[PDB]
Amino acid sequence: PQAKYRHDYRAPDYQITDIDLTFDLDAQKTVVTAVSQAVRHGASDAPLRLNGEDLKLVSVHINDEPWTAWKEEEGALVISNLPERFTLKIINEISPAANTALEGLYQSGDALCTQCEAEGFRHITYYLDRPDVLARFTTKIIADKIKYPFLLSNGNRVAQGELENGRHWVQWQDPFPKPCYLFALVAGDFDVLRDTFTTRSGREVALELYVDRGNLDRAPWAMTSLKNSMKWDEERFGLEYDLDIYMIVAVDFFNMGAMENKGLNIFNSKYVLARTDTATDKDYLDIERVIGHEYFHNWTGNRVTCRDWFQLSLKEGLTVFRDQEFSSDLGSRAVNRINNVRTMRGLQFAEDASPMAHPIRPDMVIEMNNFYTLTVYEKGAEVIRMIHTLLGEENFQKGMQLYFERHDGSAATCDDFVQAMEDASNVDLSHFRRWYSQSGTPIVTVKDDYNPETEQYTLTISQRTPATPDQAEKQPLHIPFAIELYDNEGKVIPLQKGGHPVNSVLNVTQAEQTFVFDNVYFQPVPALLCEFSAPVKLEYKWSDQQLTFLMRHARNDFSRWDAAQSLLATYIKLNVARHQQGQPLSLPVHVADAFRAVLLDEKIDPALAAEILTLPSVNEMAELFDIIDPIAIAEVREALTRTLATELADELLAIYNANYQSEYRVEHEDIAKRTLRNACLRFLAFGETHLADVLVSKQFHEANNMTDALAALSAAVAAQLPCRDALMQEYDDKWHQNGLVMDKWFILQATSPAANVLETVRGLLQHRSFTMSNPNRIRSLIGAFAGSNPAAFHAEDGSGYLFLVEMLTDLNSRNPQVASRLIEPLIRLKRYDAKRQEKMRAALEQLKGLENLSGDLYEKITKALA
Ligand SMILES: N[C@@H](CCC(=O)O)C(=O)O
Ligand SMILES: N[C@@H](CCC(=O)O)C(=O)O
Ligand code: NA
Ligand code: NA
Ligand code: NA
Ligand code: NA
Ligand code: NA
Ligand code: NA
Ligand code: NA
Ligand code: NA
Ligand code: NA
Ligand code: NA
Ligand SMILES: [Zn+2]
Repeated sequence: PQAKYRHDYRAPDYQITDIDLTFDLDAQKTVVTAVSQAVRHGASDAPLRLNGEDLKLVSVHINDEPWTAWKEEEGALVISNLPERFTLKIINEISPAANTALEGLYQSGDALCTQCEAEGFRHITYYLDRPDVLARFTTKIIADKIKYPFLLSNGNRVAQGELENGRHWVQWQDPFPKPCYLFALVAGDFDVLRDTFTTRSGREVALELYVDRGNLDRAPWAMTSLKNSMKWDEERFGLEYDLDIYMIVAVDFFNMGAMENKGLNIFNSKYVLARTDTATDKDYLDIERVIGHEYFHNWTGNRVTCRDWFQLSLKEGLTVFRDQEFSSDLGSRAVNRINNVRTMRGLQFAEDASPMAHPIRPDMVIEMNNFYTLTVYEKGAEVIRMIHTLLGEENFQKGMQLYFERHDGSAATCDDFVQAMEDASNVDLSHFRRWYSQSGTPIVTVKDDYNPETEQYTLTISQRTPATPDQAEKQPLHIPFAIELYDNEGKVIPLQKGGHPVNSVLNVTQAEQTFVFDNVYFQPVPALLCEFSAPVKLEYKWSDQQLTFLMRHARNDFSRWDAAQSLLATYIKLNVARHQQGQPLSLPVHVADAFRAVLLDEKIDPALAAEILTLPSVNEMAELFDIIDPIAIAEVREALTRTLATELADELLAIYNANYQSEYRVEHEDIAKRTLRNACLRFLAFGETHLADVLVSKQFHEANNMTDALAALSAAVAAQLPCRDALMQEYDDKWHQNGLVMDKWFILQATSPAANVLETVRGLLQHRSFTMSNPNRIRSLIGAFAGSNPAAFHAEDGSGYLFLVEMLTDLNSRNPQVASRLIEPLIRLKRYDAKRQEKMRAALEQLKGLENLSGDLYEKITKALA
């Protein structure tokens, strides 16, 4: 399979302006009639090249003439000798029930639904399946009335009828031109939650949430979140919804999270369904974020779309930024920022050092579904947030307004967006654009000097990005480097130079530069890279006391958390090296004392405390090392947990008890208290066994909400407490019929520290609640094993790799998109020791030899084996 390149972009030879679709729907055989109005833009002799995959062509007409000048080739229908303007009519057949890849039109239980992003519409009919071709759609759906009483597509209902033999039909029209990736169709039998939102200018919008029969009890929070999203976009961005109806359909079988099809969003039911006994606080907040995200795409993605798929971050970085801002404004900004930073340093940085490393605007792609990445999404958003840091809110909004004023109704590029921001603000972003074209994580080194004779503080800041597997050449970036200088009392020292204030966002644009501040009356403790102002690794030689001082005094909550992370990083690294030499954990008393102070500080927000008392994950730990030892990292994380549990035992119990709440509420103060309480419980579970067992078992049995029940269960598994098997069986017996609730339990099984975890995981392939046909179950069992239990995945006998090869051998044929997400832990082999690399390479070579290797896997495997 052949790579496509960003520099090869060219405007299409033909446009389509209007398309009228009819579906004669049936799960075994659907007949699609597509009537497109086309216009030639290129040369008179250019054929029209339509994309199409796995279609059965029935007929081709041009202005009602059966056409003879065409041919089928791999992936395409090529139609020659055309007039300049014409009506194209294609009839073809497809088979939804055979669609195990869940791309195009497929079956989700008894429903039929679509997923067209990125290139799935070509699995439905022959089309210009590229996002710079925008057309007005009309969609008629004909189906069995008993099986498919609801027939939905984008926009509004314009026609409806009944036919003989128990069939009926509905026709839909959407007045906004769209690229075909935004097409959707749903047919099925649903319960429907109906509500309304009135926009600020008085437009009344009907809201309709479709769920499987019996799930209306789990719909109101998603409805509430949709209304919150619509109100927020109006308040913060000035943006209103532009249609009459907003439909969301929750489906169980879906490869991603959710999809922003105009007026008809299709969601993985994981990001819709919640009630207090089934969903944790984190599930509530994830439903909120994803609901918001898809809603925000209505402007950033739908009203202004992407010229080509290389511009994916134009809509994804910006929409992720918007969903973070939404979450942050409604909830705890510090907790949101901390968690996004954990993702960036712990998961995205690992991608940026991998064989799959790419810039947020990629230059080369084999399979575009492989580029729905942490880089494009999360790093994309950090790039948008850097623009915001450089411009300020008011200028940023002016940019947003100019972007829409120029580009509403069209496809655009990342470069168009940056240009709107530059032109509206008058800030120069020429150099800043390099963030779109350069891959890898920059390393920013800082040295300081305090001169008591002159009362000057000098920062010498350097940057470099190491070469990555995709790019040998790297250059300096425009890095917004936020600082704050603290005096010995903890007060902020005004930044200034030559008797003028200096902005606290430094522009670090060179390989090396110095910044000099005057009137620095006391040797400062610096807070560096405040609020993770750029997505970089920071190298500064902190003393432990500087870091504990920031923990006690820093103004921004994030800086207090970040200082704690830097304090812990030193001791993680220490203790991994010790573990490799057979030595036990060593931790200075003053480190333990710093975390004790956080536990007992009455003035700290409990949301912040809880994050400081949540140890970095094994993934965030791995990013501290050049060569990863996953066994050592897992045992050190445990040992550190046990050490803190012993040293802070009485304080932990005291805080655990003080944060008890009898009422359950999905409200941010209550969530914060509960996150603190459960963070205490996690340490307590690793303390003295008897007390641990009693506390955990009681919380599980007495909990009045899944957040508390699951925190207890998860602690029982992690600390291997006596009560573990009994609690795990109670949960299975109670919840086995509910796939989303069982996903939590599969994650716990997959991530268990027990010596026989792989044997248990293999056995769960036959569990009553598991099926290989459901991407959520695959992710929760197999994916959590490979990705979230690196100690077991990387067992020295190589068994983890062999298990993954076997699963991937099935998934390569069944669902390649899911296969390709799941291969990710194997393509990281160069981070591991030689004996592990050798085994991982042999696993990859076995996969490279599969019959009918999918393009999705081929791309990752070839880069990994290079
Ligand atoms: N554009 C969707 C994801 C669809 C996909 O992965 O294809 C979103 O980010 O919300
Ligand atoms: N799971 C324990 C630490 C052991 C480990 O994470 O490897 C905890 O989460 O608190
Ligand atoms: Na068009
Ligand atoms: Na139309
Ligand atoms: Na907030
Ligand atoms: Na594909
Ligand atoms: Na410029
Ligand atoms: Na210094
Ligand atoms: Na220093
Ligand atoms: Na840090
Ligand atoms: Na822990
Ligand atoms: Na099963
Ligand atoms: Zn998105």
